[PDB]
Amino acid sequence: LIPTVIYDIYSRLLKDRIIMLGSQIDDNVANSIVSQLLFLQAQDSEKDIYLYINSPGGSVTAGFAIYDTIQHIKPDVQTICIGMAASMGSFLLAAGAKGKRFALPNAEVMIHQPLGGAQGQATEIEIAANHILKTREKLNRILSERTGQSIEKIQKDTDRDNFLTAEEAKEYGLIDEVMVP
Amino acid sequence: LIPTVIAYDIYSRLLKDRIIMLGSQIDDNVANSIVSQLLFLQAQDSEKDIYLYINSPGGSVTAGFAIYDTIQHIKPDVQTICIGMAASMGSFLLAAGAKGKRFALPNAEVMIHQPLGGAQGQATEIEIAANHILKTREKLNRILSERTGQSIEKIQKDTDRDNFLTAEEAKEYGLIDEVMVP
Amino acid sequence: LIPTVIERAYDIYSRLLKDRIIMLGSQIDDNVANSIVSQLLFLQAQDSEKDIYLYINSPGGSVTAGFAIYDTIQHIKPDVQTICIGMAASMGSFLLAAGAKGKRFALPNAEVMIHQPLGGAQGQATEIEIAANHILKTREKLNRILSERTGQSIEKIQKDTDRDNFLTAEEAKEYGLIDEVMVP
Amino acid sequence: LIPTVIEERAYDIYSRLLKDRIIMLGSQIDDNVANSIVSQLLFLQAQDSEKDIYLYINSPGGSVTAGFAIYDTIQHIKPDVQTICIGMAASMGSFLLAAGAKGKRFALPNAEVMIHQPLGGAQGQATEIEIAANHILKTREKLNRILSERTGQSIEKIQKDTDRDNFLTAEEAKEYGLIDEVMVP
Amino acid sequence: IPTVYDIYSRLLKDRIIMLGSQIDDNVANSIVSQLLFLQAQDSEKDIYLYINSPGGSVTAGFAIYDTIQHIKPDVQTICIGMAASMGSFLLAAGAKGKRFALPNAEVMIHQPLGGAQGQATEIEIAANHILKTREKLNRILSERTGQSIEKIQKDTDRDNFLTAEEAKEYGLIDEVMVP
Amino acid sequence: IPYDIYSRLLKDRIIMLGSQIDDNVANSIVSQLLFLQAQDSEKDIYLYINSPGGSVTAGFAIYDTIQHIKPDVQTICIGMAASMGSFLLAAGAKGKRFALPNAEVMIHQPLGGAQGQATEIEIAANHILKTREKLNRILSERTGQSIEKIQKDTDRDNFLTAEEAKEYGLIDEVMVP
Amino acid sequence: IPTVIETERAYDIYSRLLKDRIIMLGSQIDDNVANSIVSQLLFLQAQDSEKDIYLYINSPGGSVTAGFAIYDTIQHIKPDVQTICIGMAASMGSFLLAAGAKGKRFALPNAEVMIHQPLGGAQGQATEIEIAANHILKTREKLNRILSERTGQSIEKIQKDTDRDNFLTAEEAKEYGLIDEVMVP
Amino acid sequence: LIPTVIETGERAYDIYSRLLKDRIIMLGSQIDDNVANSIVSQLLFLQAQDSEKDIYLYINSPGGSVTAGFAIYDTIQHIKPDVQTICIGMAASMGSFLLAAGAKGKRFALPNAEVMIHQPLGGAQGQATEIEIAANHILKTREKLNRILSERTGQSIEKIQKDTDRDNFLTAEEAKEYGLIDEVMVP
Amino acid sequence: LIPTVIERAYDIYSRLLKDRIIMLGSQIDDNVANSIVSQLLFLQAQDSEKDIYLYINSPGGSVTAGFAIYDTIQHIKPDVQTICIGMAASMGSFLLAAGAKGKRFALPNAEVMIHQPLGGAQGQATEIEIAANHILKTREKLNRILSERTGQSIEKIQKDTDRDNFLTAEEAKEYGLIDEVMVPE
Ligand SMILES: CC[C@H](C)[C@H]1C(=O)N([C@H](C)c2cccc3ccccc23)C[C@@H]2N(C(=O)NCCCC(F)(F)F)CCC(=O)N12
Ligand SMILES: CC[C@H](C)[C@H]1C(=O)N([C@H](C)c2cccc3ccccc23)C[C@@H]2N(C(=O)NCCCC(F)(F)F)CCC(=O)N12
Ligand SMILES: CC[C@H](C)[C@H]1C(=O)N([C@H](C)c2cccc3ccccc23)C[C@@H]2N(C(=O)NCCCC(F)(F)F)CCC(=O)N12
Ligand SMILES: CC[C@H](C)[C@H]1C(=O)N([C@H](C)c2cccc3ccccc23)C[C@@H]2N(C(=O)NCCCC(F)(F)F)CCC(=O)N12
Ligand SMILES: CC[C@H](C)[C@H]1C(=O)N([C@H](C)c2cccc3ccccc23)C[C@@H]2N(C(=O)NCCCC(F)(F)F)CCC(=O)N12
Ligand SMILES: CC[C@H](C)[C@H]1C(=O)N([C@H](C)c2cccc3ccccc23)C[C@@H]2N(C(=O)NCCCC(F)(F)F)CCC(=O)N12
Ligand SMILES: [Mg+2]
Ligand SMILES: [Mg+2]
Ligand SMILES: [Mg+2]
Ligand SMILES: [Mg+2]
Ligand SMILES: [Mg+2]
Ligand SMILES: [Mg+2]
Ligand SMILES: [Mg+2]
Ligand SMILES: [Mg+2]
Ligand SMILES: [Mg+2]
Ligand SMILES: [Mg+2]
Repeated sequence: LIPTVIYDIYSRLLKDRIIMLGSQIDDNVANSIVSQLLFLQAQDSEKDIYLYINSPGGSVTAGFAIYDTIQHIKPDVQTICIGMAASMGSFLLAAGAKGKRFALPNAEVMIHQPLGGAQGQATEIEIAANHILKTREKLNRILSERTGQSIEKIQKDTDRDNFLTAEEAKEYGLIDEVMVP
Repeated sequence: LIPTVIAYDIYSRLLKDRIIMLGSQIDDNVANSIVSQLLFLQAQDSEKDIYLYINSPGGSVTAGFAIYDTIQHIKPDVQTICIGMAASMGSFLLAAGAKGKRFALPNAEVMIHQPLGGAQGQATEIEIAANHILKTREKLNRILSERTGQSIEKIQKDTDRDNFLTAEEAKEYGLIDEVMVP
Repeated sequence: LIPTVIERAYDIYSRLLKDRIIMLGSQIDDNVANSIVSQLLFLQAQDSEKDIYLYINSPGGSVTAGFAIYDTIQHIKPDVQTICIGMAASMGSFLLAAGAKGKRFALPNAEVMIHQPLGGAQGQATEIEIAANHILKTREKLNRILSERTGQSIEKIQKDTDRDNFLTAEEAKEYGLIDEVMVP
Repeated sequence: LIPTVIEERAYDIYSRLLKDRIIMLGSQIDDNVANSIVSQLLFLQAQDSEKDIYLYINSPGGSVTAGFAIYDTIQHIKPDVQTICIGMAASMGSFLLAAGAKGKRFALPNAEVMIHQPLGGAQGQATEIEIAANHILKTREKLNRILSERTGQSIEKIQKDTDRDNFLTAEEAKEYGLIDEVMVP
Repeated sequence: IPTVYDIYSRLLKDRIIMLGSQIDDNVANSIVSQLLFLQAQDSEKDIYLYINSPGGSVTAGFAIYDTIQHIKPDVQTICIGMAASMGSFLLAAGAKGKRFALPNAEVMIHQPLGGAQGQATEIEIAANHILKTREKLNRILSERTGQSIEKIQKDTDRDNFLTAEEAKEYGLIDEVMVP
Repeated sequence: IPYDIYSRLLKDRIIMLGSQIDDNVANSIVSQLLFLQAQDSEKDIYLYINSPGGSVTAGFAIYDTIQHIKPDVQTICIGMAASMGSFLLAAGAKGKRFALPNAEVMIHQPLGGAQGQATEIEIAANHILKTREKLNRILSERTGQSIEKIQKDTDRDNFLTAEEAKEYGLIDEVMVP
Repeated sequence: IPTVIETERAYDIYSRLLKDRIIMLGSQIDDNVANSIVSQLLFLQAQDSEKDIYLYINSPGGSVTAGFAIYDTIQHIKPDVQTICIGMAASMGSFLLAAGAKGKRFALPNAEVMIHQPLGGAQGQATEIEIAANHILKTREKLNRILSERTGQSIEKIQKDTDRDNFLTAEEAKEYGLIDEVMVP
Repeated sequence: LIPTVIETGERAYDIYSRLLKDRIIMLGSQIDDNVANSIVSQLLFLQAQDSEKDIYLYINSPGGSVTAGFAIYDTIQHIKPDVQTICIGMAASMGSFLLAAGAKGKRFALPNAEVMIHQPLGGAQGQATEIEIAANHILKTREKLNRILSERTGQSIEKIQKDTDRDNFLTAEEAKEYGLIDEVMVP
Repeated sequence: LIPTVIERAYDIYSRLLKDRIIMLGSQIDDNVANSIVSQLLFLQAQDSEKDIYLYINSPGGSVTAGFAIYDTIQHIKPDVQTICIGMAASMGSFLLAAGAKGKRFALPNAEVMIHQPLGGAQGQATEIEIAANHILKTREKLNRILSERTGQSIEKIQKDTDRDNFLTAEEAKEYGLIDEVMVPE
């Protein structure tokens, strides 16, 4: 079900510097998106890139592969939330170039604390706990820098699933504008 | 770039610019592909740098060594860049890049730990498997010592359990040379 | 399908236990060992001098469970006769050899098999090492005791248990695993 | 549905038969079944070392070593063990049928007797496969020798006749020497 | 299963055996044991074998059959519900003149079922065996019914369902018991 | 199960058919009927029926045993009698077939299956059609309804109230409190 | 599996290597893999009967008969087949490593070589088990004889050294005669 | 992982298609109806391209369906070109039957190739008369196989019957001595 | 693994279709019938007078799918030759017999099997009756057509298809299912 134009549709959008993050974030998705960002910078280091985000989130490290690549490259990466940006999806939405982070009016943004698991000996559980707590501090610190909210507020607001409308995401500082029709 | 995902594909397009993407678990298929890419790139140009991007949770030690030995065998320098995560054999390969040209992005995670395995059967079969995995660990630790400047004893202690490092800590450890700031 | 006998109602195994006969007729696991240990303890308390008879038809099983039985045999005062019927393999044959000296038997077509212990290990290199060291120590312990019980050297036992080694009743006697083959 | 009978002493039907020195081998032969039958034989000898025991056999066979537990116990005890094949005695079942006291091995007229070579398996290294092969071949020689002694047939004839599944009528089993008489009504 | 003795044990006290299931080795062993017990209790009084069974193992069925013929007491057979395959063979095996069915009971006769897998010569052995088994069954059925072996062969080629009255006409039973 | 309770009821000539009808259930109920007749050939027996039905031949084992024995067998539908269960409800002694007011009675044609060659399918079809004729004929005799009406009314699942079951002739009375 | 374009002729990476007479044995050896590698060898010799072929080996081994399909095709064709162990060559993988043209068998320094006896299975009648045992023993003799010829070690030493899993470093494989050189960086 | 090769007009072929261009057919799997249909089609194509040039049938196969095997067998005998057979790795059961079916003088094996012959395998379930029909059919199939093997090898039907009673493994050299092949190709 | 031939590029089956050869080499289901029907339609449109060749190696399958093929064969103008290679069973043998008169063949070792249709039915008595009537009518339809194609009576066809009936190529010719056995050049 992916149509061709005479390029598959996604390839055609990539030709106009549009990248589609339209799934769960895992290592494959991150590798693809990183590669696309790298390609687009090499084609033109000055023109904006557009990152569409409809994602329930996923791997934090995979998300950081994308995040760090966005910040590393020279072109501004605009982010546009369409449908849903949850968890690491909303983290990436907030990571777009300042002034160029958007959502459409009925798009949903969700923020929460990271999820994980650990099994085995007490000291193994301790290591996993310490690691996921450090990961949360890292996420919260960056979210604070990107939103203008304090680390303490971010901690409280991500304790449980916290659903935001597009307008609430703007007020929060996760995006800069809601794109009206 | 004919399709993003199935120089027709995005990875093939990057390979045209001497960029290899290690973006998965390391098994024999992945190693064979990466080895083949390294071999191809050396034949195209034996002097220009190659760039190995690493986002990997690790995997097979022997598959990892296929990649490792091919890197050291070819003439071109292979730069390594950790993005996202390099764990286990992934971090071993990160450390194996050309000296001075091993990088991580600031929020990338590096994890080191001892090798994992199994053994089943008779006592003497278990012994053989134990001796083999212990020798494999010594080989890994010795090479990691040479690549990082850390002692074998420190590497042994620090890999006893899962040990997570920030990019900056990986630099201090000697696993990479520089953190690439924006 | 375990039948009853009346003389007071007893299942057949309970009836044999009344005459100091214990039946080891399965794989050796912790349940079986606990039952057999309990039976040995009961019989010693009933009479600390009269012989006990341990029937063995077993493919072996857990080494530690086997040692629960082994140590209980050696600990109690009564002699425990061992009789191999059908098969005694692995820890089964170890228990056969552990019966009171002069009172270890097999019937003529019974099979005895000796081999090295089996096991497994999964996880980190150091975990595999610990498991390997443990199973090697367990083998040394087994071999040392088998040497003491058979009169064979530790070196011969090591060589003869490297692979599955099947013995006839008569060969088991020649080896020193039993004292006599019971002819009809 | 195993019924009870009351003599008030209550017995399941098999226990009631055991009181009259009748043992029922009515299933596949495994270690549990052998242990039970061995225990019954031992009990009956202790009750009476001179009166006959009756071993009913309706069995497709099973474990050879379990079968030998039963076989050796039969030969070891003092009482004669009569064997009666009812329904089917196959493989180790027919071996046990042939092992009853000479002159006291029977089948009912429509009972089926089947003889064949032992079955097994082996997995692993070449030398492990070799050990398993040598073992099962020795087991077959042991079975065939005893069958020769019990039937009066040569080892060579037994080898040939057990190469594949060989089904015998009760009358053919008698002619073969596996049993002594067919019990007519 | 209610108590009074469980109900089946209570019936066994009056020389009634209930074959109310598929015939396998367990069922045969139980029924054989019951027949043996009842003969020892009284070698002259009739036994009653109730049959509601879809059939099952031929060799298990023959364990029961041969035990019936071996013992001294007459074994009456009564088909209630269904007697199919080896069930109907056992119905026909009751003492002559004392084989019954209730009016709505169903009797079914058919050829034996089986399987064979492996080498050509193994398939041949299995085929020869099941054909011999069918000849043995048909011969005995002929003796018990008065029908020819050829008629039995033809009539058992496929599933053949009989009413109680048809079973009587066939010679599988002697009488239909009217209320 | 808390004599267990069912055994206690059997002592007062009450049999409980409280499940699907299969060969085990039929064998038990047949045995109970036989026992009760031998205890007393003249006193009524009471057959409680709460059953979704089941095997037709098993049902007929019960049916024929009821008609064969001397004592009257009263039937009482409590909860549900469907298919073969409603057939057995209708088989109780005339004048002594009951249901409680909220009990459900369901009648329908027999269900079955056939697989294999065309001639095997034909044999199975002929057999189940003959079985249906047998059931319908007996139901006609027990209810007073014609075979044609029974055929039409059992074509699909047909649920009846206790009162409708009485009007149909499947039972004689609805027991009011 | 990435593509490479020549300016547009498209090759996957393995096809591109095959253009330079490089065959990649990078998996378990089964019939599919053997058929592919045999076909590649046949193609390569037809293209050029004199230029060397390069067989990369990173394999845990697999089917013996599939391995022999590859082995016999290597020896049959005119071009020398160089072997290079990268990562691991175990079992039939190490047999194929040793089968490369004399003087042209290599490993990279951290590559692992493992040798052991063949593995198998057998189930069924005693005589079937015997046939399977005889077959796997003959297969082992065949493997060991060829390994002796290729390494210079005696058949007796090969038998002893393959009794259990025997892991060798690249340097030890050279000393053993399984390869001719370790390629140092 | 089936590789591509590009000829110099340029043409792209998978490796098997490239071999087919030189009249080489690869029987490299279990023999079922799909495999037989493909091989039959290849034989038919090659005969139409050239009715006189030899065809080469590579055999590495554990065997499989007898009727599928006979589809291949009969097509080999029907076409005009000689079909050479070469056993590489293993030819077992119907695989070894097809090996023996190659043109006389042009049946080969490489030295370490394994050849196995045995009686056909099957199954039957159901009524006694159904089992009988299946038994008769598989016995007739065995007679047919054995008769043809006798004609192809020069061995008697009686010897073939005895030698295929159980799994019988042959070296390439033993297969030649048996008459299943004509030559072992030595390096 | 369906190979390519270059004139554009054709898979092997497409190449044969260019020469008016259709390969029925599987179980007959709706997909297979649709493909074969489409091929027949294509070939008639290409040339309404030249023969078509239908190779048949099939265990049979769906009767209605088989009739899709059958009716399309009879509807089109070109003669459709049928050639049985390997096996034609059930609906496969029905289609073999449906080829143009005088142009139905089998190779000498090909197997032909005829039997009655198979099916199933579940549910209410009247549903079972409907399914039984339907499959019986389907059998009458098949037998009538087979009678017309073979020259055998409907009564003989009924008797001969009661159970699985295996025919040699020569027996199929004698029966009238085919016209000739193609013997080797
Ligand atoms: C055949 C037995 C011969 C009379 C003898 C013997 O060989 N064994 C051996 C040691 C034995 C032990 C355990 C299980 C056996 C099973 C079969 C044969 C001998 C067994 C035990 C046996 N003993 C008993 O049989 N005691 C009576 C037990 C009665 C009952 F419990 F009901 F079984 C101990 C004294 C003895 O002389 N023997
Ligand atoms: C019908 C039996 C004929 C009178 C005879 C006989 O043939 N057998 C054979 C050998 C036999 C043994 C075991 C199981 C049998 C089952 C069915 C038929 C004979 C069987 C044993 C049988 N015996 C008994 O039946 N003893 C009483 C047991 C009664 C109870 F235990 F309650 F079942 C021993 C004395 C004897 O004369 N016979
Ligand atoms: C009023 C005709 C009856 C019932 C008659 C009869 O027909 N049968 C037949 C043969 C029978 C046997 C087995 C199961 C039966 C089930 C239902 C009906 C008859 C059955 C058995 C029945 N018999 C008994 O009922 N004995 C009393 C003990 C019964 C119990 F309490 F259950 F133990 C034996 C002889 C007899 O006269 N009949
Ligand atoms: C690093 C390679 C060194 C320069 C050398 C070598 O060591 N090998 C070995 C034998 C080799 C073979 C097969 C796979 C290998 C993989 C990694 C390293 C060496 C390999 C073969 C290798 N050769 C090539 O690399 N040819 C060009 C292949 C181009 C393309 F196909 F695109 F990859 C042959 C001539 C040679 O000098 N070498
Ligand atoms: C140059 C000696 C060979 C190797 C010789 C040979 O032994 N075989 C045998 C019969 C053969 C057939 C099929 C597959 C084989 C695979 C491996 C070895 C021999 C094979 C056929 C082989 N032939 C070819 O190699 N033709 C060219 C192949 C081109 C391409 F398709 F590209 F692979 C036919 C002429 C011939 O002399 N031989
Ligand atoms: C045998 C066909 C007879 C000549 C005729 C016909 O009966 N049909 C019917 C309606 C038809 C339609 C769709 C599928 C059919 C499949 C089999 C037979 C008839 C079919 C349509 C069919 N038509 C075509 O066959 N057109 C050319 C075919 C194109 C291609 F297949 F690609 F080559 C349209 C006009 C016409 O004359 N007919
Ligand atoms: Mg940027
Ligand atoms: Mg380098
Ligand atoms: Mg003691
Ligand atoms: Mg005795
Ligand atoms: Mg009698
Ligand atoms: Mg009444
Ligand atoms: Mg060569
Ligand atoms: Mg070593
Ligand atoms: Mg030819
Ligand atoms: Mg036409």
